[PDB]
Amino acid sequence: ASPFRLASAGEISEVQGILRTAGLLGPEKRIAYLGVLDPARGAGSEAEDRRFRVFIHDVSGARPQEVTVSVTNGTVISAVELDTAATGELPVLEEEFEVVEQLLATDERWLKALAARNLDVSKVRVAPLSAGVFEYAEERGRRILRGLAFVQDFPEDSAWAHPVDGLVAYVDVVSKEVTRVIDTGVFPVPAEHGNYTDPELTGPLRTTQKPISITQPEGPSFTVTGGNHIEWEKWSLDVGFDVREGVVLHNIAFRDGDRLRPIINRASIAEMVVPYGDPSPIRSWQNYFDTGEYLVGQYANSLELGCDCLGDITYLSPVISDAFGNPREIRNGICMHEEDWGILAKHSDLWSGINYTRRNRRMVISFFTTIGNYDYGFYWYLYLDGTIEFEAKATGVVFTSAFPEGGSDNISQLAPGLGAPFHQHIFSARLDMAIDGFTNRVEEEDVVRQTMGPGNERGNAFSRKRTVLTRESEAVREADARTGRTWIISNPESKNRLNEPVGYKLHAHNQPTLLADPGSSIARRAAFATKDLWVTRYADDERYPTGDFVNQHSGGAGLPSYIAQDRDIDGQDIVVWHTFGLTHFPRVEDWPIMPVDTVGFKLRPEGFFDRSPVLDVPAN
Ligand SMILES: [Cu+2]
Repeated sequence: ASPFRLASAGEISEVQGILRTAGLLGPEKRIAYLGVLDPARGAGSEAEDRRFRVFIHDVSGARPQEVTVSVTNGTVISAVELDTAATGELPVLEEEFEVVEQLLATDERWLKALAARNLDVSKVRVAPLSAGVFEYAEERGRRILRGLAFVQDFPEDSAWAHPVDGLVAYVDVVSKEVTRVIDTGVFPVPAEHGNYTDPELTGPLRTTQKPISITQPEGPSFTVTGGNHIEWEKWSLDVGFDVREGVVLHNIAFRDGDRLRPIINRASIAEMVVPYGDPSPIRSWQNYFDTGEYLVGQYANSLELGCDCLGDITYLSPVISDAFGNPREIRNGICMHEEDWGILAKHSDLWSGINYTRRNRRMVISFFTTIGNYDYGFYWYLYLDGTIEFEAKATGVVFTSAFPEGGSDNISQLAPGLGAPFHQHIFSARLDMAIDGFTNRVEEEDVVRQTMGPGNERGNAFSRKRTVLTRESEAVREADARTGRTWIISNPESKNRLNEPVGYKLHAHNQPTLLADPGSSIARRAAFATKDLWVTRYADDERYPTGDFVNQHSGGAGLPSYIAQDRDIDGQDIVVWHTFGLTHFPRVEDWPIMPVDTVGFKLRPEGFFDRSPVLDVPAN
């Protein structure tokens, strides 16, 4: 009954029939993106209208379309042709991935390059990578992938241990032709294997680990109704799933006594960029927008009980569309469970004789995606005390290269002759705020040091200041860890019992933002990654910080273009965009498979409640 329910297999079949009956989904058509649209802004929005947005690719070379359909009417609402040279190519299709290796295997330049290295072509895997926008005019308007080669000594061999440096090819995957093959010289192919299930590398497994059993003999404390609506320890929200963004959180709210108080209207990771910092021509074009170009949702893993998710697990199995409009189920794609989180609050009072201890808990919503060599886990946490946290967990196999004789300033060595180029993993969280409702404002809070003098005679005082961001043109902010900079999102029209505006404080990790030169191609396509915090006035069509079509787009779209409208944000329907990321200088311990590293952010209440909201937690 809820308009935020997950898309069903039946709705996706219906979309397929509608597009077919309308003549839009012929044999040469492919769905490159399909997802449900959010309900438009309407406090009394009654008539449900499940609409879906579709990107339709044409394998014949015809122009692609963006289409919106109403499954709640059986009709097509809109259909537009796209000029991809102007506004960007569609996201990469899964079936295009393998074409790169097969096209290259019959190309004379490629085989000549392999023969000079004594490589057997049937043993050479090609990683199909997004192309970006650089100095090649012939690529404009065409759908291009680039390919780097790795040797697989046998079918179960880890190819990442054997990169073929000095070689790269570009491929047009619509016309199926190899545009270029570049060979800058031969490097030895690193010989050691990186097979982390081979007993000769692992040695005998440990026998010292005894089991940890986590059970809930009365089942979990949260309830799921309507497929995806969660209630847990005064929290209320809907778990959505989009093939591009992955897990999305809707209608995050908290039951403060009698009333349900909104906090966040929609929360998602709206983009993710991985820029590489190796200046070699073989790799200096390498940047993937895993969300915008590949769609992290469609590579979600099925999560195995006891290995990926431990405890009393409730699963969601979201449904997406394949390239032809048939429903595909991701079995066990989302884990939800609650977990113990240590002491919540504690005090032993000498004067009163009362000893008081309460334990904390968090609700966990997670999924895991695999893109080529990388694996990323996405974790949302909700705590008893009203804190919201996001955590990214990065693992997988590092992207490799040769390690040059004589060292490198932009690559680290993992093994004899084997290198790993420096790179970043940078995320953009889109937080459509609704602190006690939709009239919100953002203030920047800095610590203020005070000078010893009159009024401060002992030189101990210190303070803080808050600056209201009133217009979009002044709402592009950077971190300042040294002055304890945070940002407060408040509602100036909703006051707590002390007559203060209610609010939430955003705590950033203050990791470095995009390191590339501001004149570079990647600084233009990933402009959002150059600043820690952006605030925009809400609009229906401003969904992604890089725009709708990231693949091979020239740059500037998204946030810098939104901000230029200079709209009023002082007490309005606003959206916060937080950039945060990992700067990865790979280490020996990352090889042959890398332990998890983490980055994230959190929001804590700042005078939102009238007192601690966990006074009613029992002792247990
Ligand atoms: Cu990394």
